[PDB]
Amino acid sequence: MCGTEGPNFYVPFSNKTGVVRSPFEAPQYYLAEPWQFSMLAAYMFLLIMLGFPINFLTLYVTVQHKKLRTPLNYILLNLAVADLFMVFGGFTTTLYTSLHGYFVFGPTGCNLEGFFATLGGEIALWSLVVLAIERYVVVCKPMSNFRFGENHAIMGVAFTWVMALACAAPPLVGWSRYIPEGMQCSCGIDYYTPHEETNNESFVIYMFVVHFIIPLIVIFFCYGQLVFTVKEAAAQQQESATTQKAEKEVTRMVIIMVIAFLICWLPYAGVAFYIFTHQGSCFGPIFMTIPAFFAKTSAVYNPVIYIMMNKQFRNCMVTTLCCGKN
Ligand SMILES: *[C@@H]1O[C@H](CO)[C@@H](O[C@@H]2O[C@H](CO)[C@@H](O[C@@H]3O[C@H](CO[C@H]4O[C@H](CO)[C@@H](O)[C@H](O)[C@@H]4O)[C@@H](O)[C@H](O[C@H]4O[C@H](CO)[C@@H](O)[C@H](O)[C@@H]4O)[C@@H]3O)[C@H](O)[C@H]2NC(C)=O)[C@H](O)[C@H]1NC(C)=O
Ligand SMILES: CC(C)[C@H](C(=O)N1CCC2(CC1)Oc1ccccc1O2)c1ccc(Cl)cc1
Ligand SMILES: CCCCCCCCO[C@@H]1O[C@H](CO)[C@@H](O)[C@H](O)[C@H]1O
Ligand SMILES: CCCCCCCCO[C@@H]1O[C@H](CO)[C@@H](O)[C@H](O)[C@H]1O
Ligand SMILES: CCCCCCCCO[C@@H]1O[C@H](CO)[C@@H](O)[C@H](O)[C@H]1O
Ligand SMILES: CCCCCCCCO[C@@H]1O[C@H](CO)[C@@H](O)[C@H](O)[C@H]1O
Ligand SMILES: *C(=O)CCCCCCCCCCCCCCC
Repeated sequence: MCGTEGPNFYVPFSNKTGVVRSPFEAPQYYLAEPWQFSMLAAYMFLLIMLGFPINFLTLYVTVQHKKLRTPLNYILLNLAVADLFMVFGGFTTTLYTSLHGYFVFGPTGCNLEGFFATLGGEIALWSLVVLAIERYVVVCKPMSNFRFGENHAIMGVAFTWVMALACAAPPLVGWSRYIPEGMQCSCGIDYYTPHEETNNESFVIYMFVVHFIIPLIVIFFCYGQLVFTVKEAAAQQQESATTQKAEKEVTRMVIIMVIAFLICWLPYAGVAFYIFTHQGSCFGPIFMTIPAFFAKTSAVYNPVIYIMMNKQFRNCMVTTLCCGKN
């Protein structure tokens, strides 16, 4: 008797006192004090105020600078759009619901907010996977007669949308489901109940294998091989101080990107490990949503790492912000 069940929700709070209410109807101030809902709102406001400008500016400077519109940069624009889906499908709705203390848009809005927020995060995840694959192909040259062009980059972008849809769409039609989660102000995949009517168990396995294990392996393999190839070529040209300088910065950047990916990935692994190692206590709204809570900031630091640290985008952003000068 850990929470309270109802049609389309699971409030992680016991109803022996009789105070639990539908998260679609009344504020959940027994899960958390009102000031903590306000802090959830303040957190959403921070993500909005940092997330929108950085990601919109990425799309904007690409319009003004011809040299950014190269096929290898298409996946980065896809990343920027995905973060905007998270900013407007998730953060802004959650800022609005948190100030009410519950999900005021009903079960239909729960599927909408759940779908688009899950879609945004999925497109971003697979954009990082596709970018790793593309860089591996260009550098390690595993295909002998291959040249990466416009059609290939479009293929990679469409691939992320397909992978994002095959995660975000099944809960709309009977495999798992979308319900309020955590403090019940935002909606997502039901990892919290074993709803047999929608076969939640098998969807969690499928999420774990395809959308969690595989992205980590691909990112690690591609960047591992890329670093190996680059170190290998630089070893054959140690008389070039710039070759060694480029090798050091490629390695340093791959380390930064892998560590950033692990900072978002490991919390899920730790919490899932705890849920399956102990598996004997009730998990409050906060605990099993802690990985999701901190993974939201990826809408801010991913464009910082993949775009603002790119030498091209940075100078074009400075030129755009400073009205064409400097
Ligand atoms: C967590 O647990 C709490 C406590 O159990 C639940 O809250 C209760 O929910 C029930 C509804 O399931 C509330 O029901 C009350 O009784 C009447 C319902 O209509 C009945 O009317 C008669 C009497 O039985 C019959 O025709 C028929 O059986 C109907 O089922 C209403 O009359 C009540 O309305 C209010 O006004 C009347 C006067 O009209 C007052 O006298 C009543 O006291 C009442 O306040 C009401 O609908 C019950 O009141 C709820 N209790 C509390 C404390 O809120 C939650 O549902 C549960 N949470 C979740 C998420 O499931
Ligand atoms: C993009 C999200 C839609 C998706 C996501 O939210 N989940 C999938 C992974 C998850 C938690 C739910 O599923 C799991 C199933 C079982 C065990 C652990 C699990 O972790 C995601 C989030 C962060 C990363 Cl890095 C990768 C994927
Ligand atoms: C951009 C920010 C918009 C915030 C809108 C917040 C509207 C809050 O609305 C309030 O919600 C309470 C439930 O907690 C109700 O009791 C109040 O009657 C209602 O006015
Ligand atoms: C390196 C990974 C970058 C993308 C991270 C995306 C994080 C998405 O996080 C997910 O968001 C959903 C909607 O809010 C929630 O329902 C899920 O519980 C949460 O894990
Ligand atoms: C998933 C891809 C991660 C690649 C991380 C590669 C980090 C390698 O980093 C390099 O390691 C060498 C020893 O192996 C050291 O001699 C170098 O100084 C160091 O730059
Ligand atoms: C670091 C301080 C605790 C952070 C974890 C707080 C967990 C509250 O749970 C939160 O509920 C919100 C409303 O549904 C969701 O939008 C968040 O994804 C979820 O983490
Ligand atoms: C190039 O940058 C020349 C233009 C001068 C811009 C300087 C002003 C930028 C200030 C950005 C920080 C805004 C802070 C708002 C905090 C709420």
